[PDB]
Amino acid sequence: MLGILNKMFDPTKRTLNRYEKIANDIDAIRGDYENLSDDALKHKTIEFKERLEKGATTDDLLVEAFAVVREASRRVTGMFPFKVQLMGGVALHDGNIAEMKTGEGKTLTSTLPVYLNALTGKGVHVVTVNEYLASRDAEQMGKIFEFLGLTVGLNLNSMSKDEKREAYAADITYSTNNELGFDYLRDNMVLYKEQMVQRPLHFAVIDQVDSILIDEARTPLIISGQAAKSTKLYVQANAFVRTLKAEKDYTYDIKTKAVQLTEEGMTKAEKAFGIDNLFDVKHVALNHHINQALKAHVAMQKDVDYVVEDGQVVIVDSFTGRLMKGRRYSEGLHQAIEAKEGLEIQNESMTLATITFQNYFRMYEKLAGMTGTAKTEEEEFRNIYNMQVVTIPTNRPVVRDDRPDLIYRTMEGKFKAVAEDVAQRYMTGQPVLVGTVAVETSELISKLLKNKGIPHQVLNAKNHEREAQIIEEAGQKGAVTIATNMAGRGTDIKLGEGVKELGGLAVVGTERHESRRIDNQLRGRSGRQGDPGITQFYLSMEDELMRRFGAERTMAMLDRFGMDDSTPIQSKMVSRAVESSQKRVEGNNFDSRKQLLQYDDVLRQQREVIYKQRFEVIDSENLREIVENMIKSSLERAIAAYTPREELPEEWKLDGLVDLINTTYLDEGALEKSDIFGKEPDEMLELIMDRIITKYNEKEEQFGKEQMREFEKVIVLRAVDSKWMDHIDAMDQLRQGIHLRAYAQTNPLREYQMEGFAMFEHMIESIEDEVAKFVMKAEIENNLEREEVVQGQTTAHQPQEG
Amino acid sequence: MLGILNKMFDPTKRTLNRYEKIANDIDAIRGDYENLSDDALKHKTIEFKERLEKGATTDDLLVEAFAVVREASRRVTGMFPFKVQLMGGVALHDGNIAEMKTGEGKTLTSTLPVYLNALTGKGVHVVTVNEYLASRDAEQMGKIFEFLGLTVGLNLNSMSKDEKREAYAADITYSTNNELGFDYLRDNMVLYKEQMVQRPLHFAVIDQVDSILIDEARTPLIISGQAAKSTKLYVQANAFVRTLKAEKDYTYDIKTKAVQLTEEGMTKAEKAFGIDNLFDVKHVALNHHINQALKAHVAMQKDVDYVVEDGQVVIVDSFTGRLMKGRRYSEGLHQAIEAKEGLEIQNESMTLATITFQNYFRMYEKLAGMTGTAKTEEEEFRNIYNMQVVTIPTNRPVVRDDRPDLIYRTMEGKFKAVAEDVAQRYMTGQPVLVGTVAVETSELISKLLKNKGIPHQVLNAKNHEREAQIIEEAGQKGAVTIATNMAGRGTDIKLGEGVKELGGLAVVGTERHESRRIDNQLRGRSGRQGDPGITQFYLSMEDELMRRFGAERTMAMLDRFGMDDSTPIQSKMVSRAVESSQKRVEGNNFDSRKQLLQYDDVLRQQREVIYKQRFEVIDSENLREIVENMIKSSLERAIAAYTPREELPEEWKLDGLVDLINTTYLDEGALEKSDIFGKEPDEMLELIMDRIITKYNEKEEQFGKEQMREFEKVIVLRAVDSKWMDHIDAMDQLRQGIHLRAYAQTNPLREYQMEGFAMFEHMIESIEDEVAKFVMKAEIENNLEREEVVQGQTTAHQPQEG
Repeated sequence: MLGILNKMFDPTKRTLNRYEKIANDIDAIRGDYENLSDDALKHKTIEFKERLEKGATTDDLLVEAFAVVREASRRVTGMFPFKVQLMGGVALHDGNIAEMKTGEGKTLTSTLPVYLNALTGKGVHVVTVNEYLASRDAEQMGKIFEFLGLTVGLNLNSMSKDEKREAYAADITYSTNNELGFDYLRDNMVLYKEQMVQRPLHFAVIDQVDSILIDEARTPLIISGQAAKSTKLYVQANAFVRTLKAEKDYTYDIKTKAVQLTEEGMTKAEKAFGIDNLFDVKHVALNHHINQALKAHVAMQKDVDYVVEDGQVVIVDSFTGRLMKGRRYSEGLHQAIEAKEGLEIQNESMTLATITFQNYFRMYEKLAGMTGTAKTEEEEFRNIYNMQVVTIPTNRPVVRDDRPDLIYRTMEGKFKAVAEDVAQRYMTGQPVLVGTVAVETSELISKLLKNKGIPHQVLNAKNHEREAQIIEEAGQKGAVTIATNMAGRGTDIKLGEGVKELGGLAVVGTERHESRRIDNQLRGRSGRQGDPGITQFYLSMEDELMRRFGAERTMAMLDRFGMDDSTPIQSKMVSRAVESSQKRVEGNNFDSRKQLLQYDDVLRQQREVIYKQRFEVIDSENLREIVENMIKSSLERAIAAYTPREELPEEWKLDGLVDLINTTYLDEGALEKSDIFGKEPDEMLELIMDRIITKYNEKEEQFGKEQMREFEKVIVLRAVDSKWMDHIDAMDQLRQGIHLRAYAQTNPLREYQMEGFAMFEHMIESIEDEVAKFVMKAEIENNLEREEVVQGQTTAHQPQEG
Repeated sequence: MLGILNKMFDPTKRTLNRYEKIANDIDAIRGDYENLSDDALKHKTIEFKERLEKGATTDDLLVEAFAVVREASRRVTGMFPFKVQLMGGVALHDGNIAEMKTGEGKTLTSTLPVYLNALTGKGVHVVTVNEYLASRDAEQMGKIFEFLGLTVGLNLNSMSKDEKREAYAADITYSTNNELGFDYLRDNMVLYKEQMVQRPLHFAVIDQVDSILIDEARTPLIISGQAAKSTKLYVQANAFVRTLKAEKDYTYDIKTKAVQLTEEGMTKAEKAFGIDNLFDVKHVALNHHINQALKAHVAMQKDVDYVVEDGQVVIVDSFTGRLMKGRRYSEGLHQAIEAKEGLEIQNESMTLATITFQNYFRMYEKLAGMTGTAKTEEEEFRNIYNMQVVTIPTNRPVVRDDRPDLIYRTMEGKFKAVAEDVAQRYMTGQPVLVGTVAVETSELISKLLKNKGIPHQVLNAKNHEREAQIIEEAGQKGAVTIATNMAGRGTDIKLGEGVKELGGLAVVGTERHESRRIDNQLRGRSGRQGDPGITQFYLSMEDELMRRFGAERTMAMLDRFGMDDSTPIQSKMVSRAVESSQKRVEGNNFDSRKQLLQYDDVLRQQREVIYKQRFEVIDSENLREIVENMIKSSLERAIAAYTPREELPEEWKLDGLVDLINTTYLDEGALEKSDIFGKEPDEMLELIMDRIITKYNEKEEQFGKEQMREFEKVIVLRAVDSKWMDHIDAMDQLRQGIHLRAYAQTNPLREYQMEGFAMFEHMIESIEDEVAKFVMKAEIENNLEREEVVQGQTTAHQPQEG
């Protein structure tokens, strides 16, 4: 765009001057492989690998790497990529959104960077919108990879707990946006390291970037499993404890705990009727379920800590004592009070793990994608994925008829014109693609021409193979196809035999979409490789989008000027209007996702903290450093809670502390006032620990030298997992709670952060506390297997919208 | 923080393990300079410079560079920096916020990175909050720089249109956050290249980063000058034109122009009474002022293009024909209609240039800052300045009494306790710093102890030197200082002779602030270098912050428990509450600034486009490539507007186009229908240009071979500037307009973007159009000097708040 306003195309100009050159270097060395045996070529792949760990960077081999591919494809598929293709390739390697007009060869272009990167067995994921496309792709573009001697694994949800590891092992993997996503999640529920399917996320290449990264990313991904019909044992806990109140179950107010060790009259009473002798196994199920109820009676008082109404037990802040915005007590204490207050114990289906697509594709060390429409939603990327959109030239200059919209006053009147258009287009033998927006509108224009005497076929998503198949012959002489919302993305329409002369593929848009791209993709279904074609979008004045944009004035002045009598009518101050209005829709959808990501952004600061810590455990040589560290961690909090800010120097309730450490870490009569009397908190913490460790040793010596590990791993998993799943649900709960009652000075997103982080902190401290206890007071029996933390059926799904 | 929740300190841990090591390498080579002549040392600075353009990177010389400085300071000031200091230095070089507890030696620490970076004469700005501090600093820490043989220039608004260039020339400059900001702006009003004071912004080092980058950055910086009392000639235009309607002033509807060339009966009529013969000089003032009025009558119709009310002439959209959100017609056409419609021609004081601090400090290739409090507003940085906050250790471990807040029921009751505290603190001879929040509160506690019989002194910002001076002796035995809001930032309080034993500096906070930092800075005024001290914040239940946080419940339960009888009272569920509430305030202020920056972010995409283009002109060898390019640019729009989308192939209103190009680019009878008849838009544009250039040549040949340049530069500046200032005001206007009437589907910030960019586009096209015309139809006379674009007085200022 010549003129002062040209400094905007500058950020991409120097980048296009580059890529165009790089592409010249590849075509410059097209001899080094032109006449060379398959063997040596195939061996070039290794010469490369060898050069890599020998100092060279992936970039250093780009020119050649590509060259070899460009060559290999001519052999495998008879296709020698065009400079543009080579250009798109480089872009993809640089980690950008390569926008190449729908009709070039992205599936091929992708081979270049996916290869140059895959040359280090670190993993390369090529993600597609659906399993079919992803399948087909892998097979066809695979031969190229296999030829250069590279393993290519496919990844579908139908593959086994064994197949998928292999598929992910290959140095080049094919999958869908969901599969890769859900796996990441299932990989963090794993009880045994080897159950993890994925490898560390390296480099991703997204085909149809818009669909996957934007559209399909409006809602989050999540796994969950209903809660057992066990609304039987919760009350039992309440009924049991409702008859224990005494100093036979020691309470606590400095640390607010209803511990249980020297409460033998209780730990024995707990055994009213169950496997009394055994602890470890069904004690983690009871204790963790009983204490939460015990604390519901002795610790949590009624109209002071929480409030009750004809709804659920609402919480109450200390300061302004205001009613919390839909929040519950974690670790499963909330529904323990519901038993206490009798109120209906609301049992639901809690969440297990979750992440936003936005956050997923940000994990891979490097990310990139290809499509023919990105500029539309260009700032979305740069902002959320720090990716730039580089628009790559077209193999051959475009000479297609992008006819201006034709506005109509009568809705059911325009269709008569559209239906007629296809009619004559057809009669001349020229092909036609009538794009619609809704099924109701596509079937209407369907029967609308049935009575017109024209053969046709609608596009249903019965299976993308079925759609794809139709599209194939969508450029032949009798062509008349009805595509709902672009039923075939990947499968490109090849002009029919003779169509070149009759004119081209006449694509006619029924209505107009909300975002320019969805119809820019349609409008682009013609003009492949300089092919001649005609696109025309018909637009009504009753079109739901007109009513959505508030174009009532324009609807008036149009009836005030006897216009509704002259069927067709073109106008700038209406088409340049329907676009500016679309931008507003595109600007809102972006605000949404940006609003969505920010909330998840809180979880993603939490997930990693638990995931790295969970994985670290799942896969570890020695686990004592972990477990111990957590203990000393739970001990500081304990000691510290008994030594507030100079409240009576050596006159703290020391005699009490000893009673806590004894019946929580050591044994009924271990620590003595004397052992603490006089030393500062620093010394104390160290001292109390020295006996915790010297005691911890007896465990490795007594019950097992290495059987200990398997003993630790189970309690740290049945803990970390038990709580986490609970917390993840609490977050995916209060997020919607706050949305309502919220007239606080700050904004809701902030409170989420605020209160959220606090919650996250209570769980961590809880995780530690529980861990520190069992590793000590829990003696091993027979069954020493890491036990799951959720009953049977667990589902994988992504919300439709909301 | 030992425990599972330790993975949060990991991002900074590996970074601190590093810097701590780097510091060891410097102290490792402390011999290479320990016993070495001043000459060789001073020469080391050059050995370095020599190594740089010889391949070495700034980092490569870090260890040594620092070493030399560490050494040089021991010589200059007798101070040999501590490892921590060396550590802070590295941080600052890496482009981070070095948070070093208030009391270390940042002003010294800064020397290290400011030196290592300044070793390439690219410029290094060390910005301070006020001119004094910035002054003092430069002098004292300058000796170190001068010693190593480096020029240090100071920068105050009191320096001349010549002094400041020098000051900026030095390889290490000292200034204030405003000076540097305002200069950048004045540097883009410059008519003659050499009037620019600054050099390309290289590396900045901000002392008191919070103050400058955050606080002082809540409001934007801006320059503006009232409009002439010339509400006399606007109406004259209206009165003049109101008697011309005819085909003697050719109108246009395809391009909507009221051009003037072949309108001799008009260009002569224009000369009713003024320097008739002369054009160029007062014609740019008239024509640009007359046509806007002429177009107000012939082109802009009344109740269709714009609406009129008892207010200003509101605009009206084409589509929904809704009332624009406070917008005006740029280039000065808006108030031309006010003449036409008689409505009061609202004359104000328009803006000239403007930028947000946020956007300023982002320009420097690298940025960094130092302070003793950053973690508080930590995410602010990482988010807006992509800077990390690295908390640097303390030279010596801190052993100071951070006593817990003391809540009081009676407001005027707590002061009696506070006033008494200082009283006994004083009587023992120990020093005391009573920090307040408002002047009214500081003077109260002032007279409150006057009647108590205690000597003291309040802190007024009469001049930071006066404040600083007081602070100096604020650690002596009779010390009793009243600081409003930290009257002395830089000047640190050195413990008095003997105070070490009496205890230390007892800092007592009157009230509590909104953001924890402002009082974390206060609380930090003690404990310098492990010094012993006591800090105590007194807090009332009537404290304006309590009322601001909504702590009424807590106010109740406190009177419902006979507490208001026991004067002092400490509590967690109140102090840990006043903090969480403060975070909410800090989270809002951030949202504000983030909201502010985003709006400016639109301008900063516009400023650079005009600034680079303006500077490019201001400083150029040949200007024909520019001017021509703009012409061909204004020509495409012209030709194009006459050749719409296939509207009658060769049957465009061709005969009309010729009439346009003739009386707008060439001459009354130049272009012919024949010359265009048959060729496509591509050919036409090229053809029409070929005569525009071959004609353009006659200008260089006729009036001047190089006098042309000075002819171009004036019209391109009196254009680009005239419009820009107008546009910048329009933006700084409609921003507030939209804020009200706005129930559109999209959010206001979006509309700003939307409509803004559109406006920006009309100005650019206008800039070009005007330029293209004058370069042709304007003949040179005598005065060929670049003329200013604003009358006299122009002010520099930053809004208090809003």
